[PDB]
Amino acid sequence: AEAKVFERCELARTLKRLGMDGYRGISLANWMCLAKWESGYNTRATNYNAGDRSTDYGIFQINSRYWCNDGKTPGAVNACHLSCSALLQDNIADAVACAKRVVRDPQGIRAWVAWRNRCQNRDVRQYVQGCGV
Ligand code: NA
Ligand code: NA
Ligand code: NA
Repeated sequence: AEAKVFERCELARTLKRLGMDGYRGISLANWMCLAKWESGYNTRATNYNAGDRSTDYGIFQINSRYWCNDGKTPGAVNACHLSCSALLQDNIADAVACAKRVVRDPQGIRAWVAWRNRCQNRDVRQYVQGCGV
């Protein structure tokens, strides 16, 4: 769909307001870094994985094979108990609740390869500077 993209500090503010700062020991800057590399802060972001016919949705690009039901991914489990379309909304309460669920699993935020490649162990302070959070 056409993109619906957050202004960086507005996303930082929203996430903090939604309890993401320090959630599972994950700082806001880290959640910010993940959203940037996963979707560029685009809530309407979707990307089809041709291998297992699954799709990643929203600002955090959550996979339909394990977290949300998109009704078109074979052999899936809906661990967030959310329809994937709920992660393609301006209101990110669901995306947040689902992202919180993802990180409660053993690997935490390391679940996202992009976060391991672009964020992990690196200085991420740039993501929250100037946002007043
Ligand atoms: Na603005
Ligand atoms: Na503006
Ligand atoms: Na706000």
